[PDB]
Amino acid sequence: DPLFSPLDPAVLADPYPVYRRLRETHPVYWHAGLDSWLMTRHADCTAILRDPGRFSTDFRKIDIPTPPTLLSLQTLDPPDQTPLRHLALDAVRAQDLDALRKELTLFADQLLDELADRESFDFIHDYADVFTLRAITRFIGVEPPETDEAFARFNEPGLRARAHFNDLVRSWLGDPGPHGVLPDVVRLLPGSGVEADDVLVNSVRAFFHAGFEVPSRFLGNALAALLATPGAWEQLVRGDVGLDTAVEELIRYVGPVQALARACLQDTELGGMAVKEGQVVTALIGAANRDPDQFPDPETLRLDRKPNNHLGFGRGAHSCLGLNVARIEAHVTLGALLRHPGVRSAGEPVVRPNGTLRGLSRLPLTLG
Ligand code: HEM
Repeated sequence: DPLFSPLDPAVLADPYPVYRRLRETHPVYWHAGLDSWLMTRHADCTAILRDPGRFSTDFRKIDIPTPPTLLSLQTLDPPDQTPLRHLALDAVRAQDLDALRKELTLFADQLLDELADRESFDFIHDYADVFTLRAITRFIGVEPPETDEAFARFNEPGLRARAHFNDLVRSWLGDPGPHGVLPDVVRLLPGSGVEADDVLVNSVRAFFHAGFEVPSRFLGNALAALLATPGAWEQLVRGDVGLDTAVEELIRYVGPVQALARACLQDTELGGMAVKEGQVVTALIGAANRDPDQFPDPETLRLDRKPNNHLGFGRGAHSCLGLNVARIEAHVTLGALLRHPGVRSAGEPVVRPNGTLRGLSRLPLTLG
């Protein structure tokens, strides 16, 4: 593609200048390669996410079938999605976030204390993955299987891995632990209007992944951005900016979710362009969060930025249910790293070849 090649190596290295030019010339752009419109402005992406009747997550409505193991909260829209959405909302909000912050603070400190002895380690493998996997298993209230403690099978073999995970989920539902999102789901299911069928099981799988790979990649993106921005780490070290506001700026700046796809169900004009029923639109929210029309000086990392109405947690009917867990994870991680002021890069990052959910596979670091 002449404008946007998401898996081009030079593009993966830094997509944001490519997003900017695309936004500047064709903010609503038809991409033949991806068979989708590409919206790079905050206003357009917000509209895409706030009208399920016009832009749907259920691609069956444009006659694309859903693999049965993928029909879930994520791939349904109201009214189909609604009982599940509310059940998940209810089980999440029943959790004690103060207790979660307390135990994650201890875990982050002991992780980095052990990694302080190294002179160079991969922040991704040794902290981001370990920390987020601990958080999501404790939050859901399940134990890692001894034969696959890293859940490595679950990152046809894909069909077999989904069926194995579904087997695990059903055993959890049948014998829930003493706390967490899943035991509260079990408690709340009678009278929720949700059936304990395959859609529920698939939804637990989707919840796990939403609460694992996504925050893990954010934590790596965020630290990489701080290390690569002159003065940004030292600003945190000095207490010059608050962590809450810094975390929201880091989500805006390098939040992992790059693309949210929707199916167009009614003709619509956007940026002058006539999007047609049956076509796919892609809200490039990574680009939208650097849209100058919404954020002044958007390509500059401003840890004190206020206001900051970023799209990093989505909008509307499918907005992120774990966003306050994500914020606790980031806040805890930064405070824990800040106990080791000499943190510095220790080699080059390498980017995962992923244009949809952006992250690093390696982030060489030392704590000093
Ligand atoms: C920095 C971390 C995170 C970011 C940036 C993030 C971002 C997002 C975004 C953009 C969406 C919208 C998806 C869409 O519109 O199709 C979403 C949905 C969702 N997120 Fe998060 N998320 C994060 C962490 C988490 C965590 C930790 C959990 C669970 C503990 C979680 C649970 C969910 C769920 C269940 C949904 C689906 C909601 C639905 O489809 O109705 N997320 N997330």
